[PDB]
Amino acid sequence: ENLYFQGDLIVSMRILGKKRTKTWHKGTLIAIQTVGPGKKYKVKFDNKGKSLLSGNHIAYDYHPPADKLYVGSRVVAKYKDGNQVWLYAGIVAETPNVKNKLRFLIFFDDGYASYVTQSELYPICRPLKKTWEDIEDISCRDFIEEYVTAYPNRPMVLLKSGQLIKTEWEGTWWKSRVEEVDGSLVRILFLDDKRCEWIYRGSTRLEPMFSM
Ligand SMILES: CS(=O)(=O)Nc1ccc(Cl)cc1
Repeated sequence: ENLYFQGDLIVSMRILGKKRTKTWHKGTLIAIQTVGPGKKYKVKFDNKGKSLLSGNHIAYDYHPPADKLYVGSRVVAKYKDGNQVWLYAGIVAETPNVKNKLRFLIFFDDGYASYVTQSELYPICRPLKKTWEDIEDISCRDFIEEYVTAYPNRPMVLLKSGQLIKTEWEGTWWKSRVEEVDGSLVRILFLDDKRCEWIYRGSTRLEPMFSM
């Protein structure tokens, strides 16, 4: 059937939708279709064509109220890629508190992690019951499921600037150094490559967590 209303969604609303590039972009909701128990959402993008999307691949174009966000909530967030910025999907790992300076910790679908503000987040419209189950990468999916279900039990390694450790990249262990700690994240310098990455302090990419 063709619908005009579904839950709190209305045809003609402005929305964010997931493109095939896996980045999210502004558009208009132009149709809502049912087939038995299933629902699809037709979006016309501003600088593009059209897609027919599942409800977990559209997001509201406003910032979620804080009382609506939990550990495990499915969100789109500001993602830094060199000097460019995109909107990319993730899971809320921490809500604002004193130890994190009142920020949200995000675990992105590709395995990166970052702290963001409320003004950098958007809520996915129709998340799955197990919110992690639409994460395509299997290693990322299983790690996030374990994290969200074990929370608040969160093993982490205690690290200090200048400490030498081994860190994983592309299947092998690399000599590295702790440059800085910011709440639950550590900035690691890969010593051969002379470039850095922010990594979650409970990540199994840190050799002391791999061991456990
Ligand atoms: C969720 S996170 O710690 O930022 N990244 C991550 C992703 C995948 C694995 Cl197997 C381990 C860690």
